Amino acid sequence: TVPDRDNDGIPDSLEVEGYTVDVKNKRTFLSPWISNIHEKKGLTKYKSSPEKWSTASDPYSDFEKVTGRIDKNVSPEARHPLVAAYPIVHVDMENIILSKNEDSQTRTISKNTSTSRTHTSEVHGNAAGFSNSNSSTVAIDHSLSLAGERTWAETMGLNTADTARLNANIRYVNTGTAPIYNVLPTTSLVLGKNQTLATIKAKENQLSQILAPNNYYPSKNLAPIALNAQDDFSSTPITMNYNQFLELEKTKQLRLDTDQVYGNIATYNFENGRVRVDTGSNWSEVLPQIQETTARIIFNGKDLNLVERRIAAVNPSKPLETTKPDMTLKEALKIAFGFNEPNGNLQYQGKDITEFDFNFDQQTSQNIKNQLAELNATNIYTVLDKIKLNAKMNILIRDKRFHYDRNNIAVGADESVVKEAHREVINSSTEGLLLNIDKDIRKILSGYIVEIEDTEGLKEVINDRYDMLNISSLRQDGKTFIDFKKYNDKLPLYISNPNYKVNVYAVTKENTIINPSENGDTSTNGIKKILIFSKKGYEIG
Amino acid sequence: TVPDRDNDGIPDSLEVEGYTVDVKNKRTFLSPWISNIHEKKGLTKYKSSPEKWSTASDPYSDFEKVTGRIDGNVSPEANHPLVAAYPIVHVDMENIILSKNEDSQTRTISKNTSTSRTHTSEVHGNAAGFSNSNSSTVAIDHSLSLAGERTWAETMGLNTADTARLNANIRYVNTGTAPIYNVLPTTSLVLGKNQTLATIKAKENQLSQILAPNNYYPSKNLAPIALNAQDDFSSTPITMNYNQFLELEKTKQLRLDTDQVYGNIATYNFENGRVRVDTGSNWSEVLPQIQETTARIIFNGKDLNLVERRIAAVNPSDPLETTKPDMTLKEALKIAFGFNEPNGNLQYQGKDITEFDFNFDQQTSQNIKNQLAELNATNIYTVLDKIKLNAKMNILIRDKRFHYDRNNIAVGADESVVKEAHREVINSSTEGLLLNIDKDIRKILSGYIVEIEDTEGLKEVINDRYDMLNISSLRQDGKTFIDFKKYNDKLPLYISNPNYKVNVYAVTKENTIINPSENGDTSTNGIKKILIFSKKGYEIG
Ligand SMILES: [Ca+2]
Ligand SMILES: [Ca+2]
Ligand SMILES: [Ca+2]
Ligand SMILES: [Ca+2]
Repeated sequence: TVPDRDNDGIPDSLEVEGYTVDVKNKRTFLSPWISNIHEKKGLTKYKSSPEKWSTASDPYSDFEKVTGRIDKNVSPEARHPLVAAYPIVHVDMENIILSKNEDSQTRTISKNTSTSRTHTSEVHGNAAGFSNSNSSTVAIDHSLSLAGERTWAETMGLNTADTARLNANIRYVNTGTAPIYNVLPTTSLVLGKNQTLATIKAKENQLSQILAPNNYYPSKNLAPIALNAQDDFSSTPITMNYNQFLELEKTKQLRLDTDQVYGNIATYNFENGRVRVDTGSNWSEVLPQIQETTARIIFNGKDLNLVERRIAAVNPSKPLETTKPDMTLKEALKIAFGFNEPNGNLQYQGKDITEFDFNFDQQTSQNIKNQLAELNATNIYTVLDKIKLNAKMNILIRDKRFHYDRNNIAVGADESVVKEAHREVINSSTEGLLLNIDKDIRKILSGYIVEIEDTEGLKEVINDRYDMLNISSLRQDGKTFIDFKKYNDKLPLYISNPNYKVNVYAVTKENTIINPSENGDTSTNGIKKILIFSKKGYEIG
Repeated sequence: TVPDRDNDGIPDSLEVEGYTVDVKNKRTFLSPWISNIHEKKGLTKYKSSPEKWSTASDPYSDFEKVTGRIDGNVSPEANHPLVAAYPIVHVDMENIILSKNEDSQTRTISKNTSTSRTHTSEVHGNAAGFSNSNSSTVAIDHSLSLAGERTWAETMGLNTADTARLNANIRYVNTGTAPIYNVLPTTSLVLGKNQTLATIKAKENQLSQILAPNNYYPSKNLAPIALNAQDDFSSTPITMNYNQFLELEKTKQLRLDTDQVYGNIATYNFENGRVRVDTGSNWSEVLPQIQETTARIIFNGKDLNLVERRIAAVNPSDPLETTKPDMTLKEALKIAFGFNEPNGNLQYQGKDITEFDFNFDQQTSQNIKNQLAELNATNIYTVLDKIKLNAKMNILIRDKRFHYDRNNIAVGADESVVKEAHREVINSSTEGLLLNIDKDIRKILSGYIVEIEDTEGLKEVINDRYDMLNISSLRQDGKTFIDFKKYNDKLPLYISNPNYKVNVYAVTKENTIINPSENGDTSTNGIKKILIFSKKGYEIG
């Protein structure tokens, strides 16, 4: 006869005042939080809403989340009652291949790509800020693989009356916290600004495979999915005219907008413990309610990729959402991403919180500036355990070192960081070098520039082209390999004197050029470089 | 037990004499209005009718509305029992392209448009005004984009025996208070008076996406819907013969009549709280009942766009509609739109109520003139808390400063406020002008006319063309930019004497012309202008 308004299984007083789940001899017990006998064993103090069946409005209950009777692919950070469990799938593009529409063996362009999940922010000054849909922008390689390939349009033989067809290899990736079971979304390939070339639509129930969190659908040891290469019934290619081809060759960038139609939800069944796809549940019934009653936080501290989580905060207008527990910013960071306090300081695996850069949108900036004024403080890193969150807040934590473009991708840091990151030299040789460059710093480097300094000092650039900076490689053990052999007619570096200096430069992605310049510049004159490597000729060998 | 006739969950005496929903320890509590302890916390005193399950006849209950057990996309002012929740969706047209029906790279004409929701009233005196329909008019840009493009019919190269095709990019927009979930409406494109060119019937349930209030269906970071472009199952073009092309070039105006077929309603499910689209409920059942038992009020204070809200008022001939609470005009403005009285004066974000203009239909003007007669007063702005509202009224609150056309769109103000709007100069030069013009004032300006004055005084107009007035540009920092270089062959203002005077004119949207006059008049001779700018040539540098 205890009260239970929401029918999840936990009585109301437990959900308000704190509860925990403990395993005795082998059985599980759900008991209230008694501080002296529970903190010792290392248990977690849960708090929930006594009037919602799921506090984060996702399809898994509070009981099912804390007690483990859940579909086991739900990510471990989403087993808290206040972290939402929902999938976020986008499309990753491996490589494209461009042919002319009908001896065509050396008349195709086959390039590698690079796809990243984007979070487009406010434009600076001459064009709720952060919007909720899955989109990724690819970046086609501008370097050369064939020794004498040039001039894409004349490489193929494209004229103004001709059309060009496109083909590519894609694979999906779920970076959220819940699995997708049968249906895959319908992404669309936008070129330029609004010019949709095609809508990539997978066949319905052509799979029965699960798409678990942090996993790819054609797995990394299988073959990718090719756009419209199957032909047969779908012999409809992806056609571009001449103007669109010129726009693609100028910009060298596409965009893949993915929608949010997923399948059904697989639910635990209390009789025999079987997880089975429920045709009564659906993700489209849940995703708006997740998006309206939770606070979004985006973070890239594990690697330079954006990771989105949502945390169930209050909304002071509705009385049903004033029932959820109070959520400070510190606790949200601790339960959602994995920060900790080893000695008092909130850090993320060594990196302190003061090395990250808080960026809100408009409404959140107003909302937090009011709290900072009423708390009488100016440093947000001091009062991080008093900033209350509310619903529809958008926060964006990012690393302070690098510089980010309009889509919040790291495109190149300060020069002092790049110089510091190249201080570990393992092997020096006439053919190449070996360094221990960090994984984070090596994301933002577009390429390298090699030139020879005389004893007096001169400048002769071996790879003196915009599309010849691709020399660097990486052995899997953890050691990169720069290569002078690649653009020196497969002959080693011409050490004319042992008292010379071999100057190597680095260029970040915000400074590189991907096209020929205005008049004729296929040279590295107008490219900003950073001094990286300058040693004598007799310390090389 | 307590009496509860309507069977929603609130007892009768509470609904008649006032109630509110308080949150104690963490649980919610529906209580009568205790004036001592509910006024301090800032709660709202609700009132409803004890015999209607939904007082504003919309498909959400009174209980569901006050307690927060509602769809979270329902607009926040429609959380009151006395404000109806229903969608008002129309079509926004972005840009059109016109070409001849079949080398067509310069045989086309591409223009940007401007779409606004209309509220067509009666003609002045020489032909009850307000009716229930969603329609918007577009305004194709009459000015030029290239250097010397002219003469639309000769630009496309048409004769009397030619037909032209039409293609455009549209976007739906929901400005009501409730969302649509699967179905999109079926608009029709009307040229002139009744010449329907085509009916847009974008296929239902090829989407599953939501059209939330104050949001667009292909969202602003996606690509728009193209009219009849892809041809997948659309083998018919949008044809237009020569006569209709002549009227289109004469008018440069269309019309988009959108009907009211929407999908189903998503309702709260009390066992697990899942908001799920119910196949039983439907908006077609609800919308006439909303339209017969409420009193609409149209307002354009936030910007110069019309916003329609409906407030549940009594109807004295009906015994079930004498159950609803008494609604005054002040309370309707306070709960529907967001007016407040800080000191005792009803004002909408600083602007006092006396800055707005009241307009009724015939029946409402009779009904309100009788109330002013029996109240013994002549000023409606003084007795605004004693004007009772009844059902089927129609009020139109609009801004006093402007002048409105047939569709109640702001098309011009008086001269004095236009001169006052341009007295903030950020930077002045011979290249352009930097100003802070207010965003509402700059919505009624069609373009500018620039000219140079002699030291004795002469009249030399630089851009002396009707299609060469678009010399204003707006940057995202919030500051406009006039530009002399646009029609001076990319060359700055040729000042001949530093003691000259520069004169810039402004032409509003009611005074501009879209077609040259009867003989050949591409001149700006008979165009009513306004003195904006008069400095010297030695002060702009
Ligand atoms: Ca409970
Ligand atoms: Ca609960
Ligand atoms: Ca009742
Ligand atoms: Ca009622």
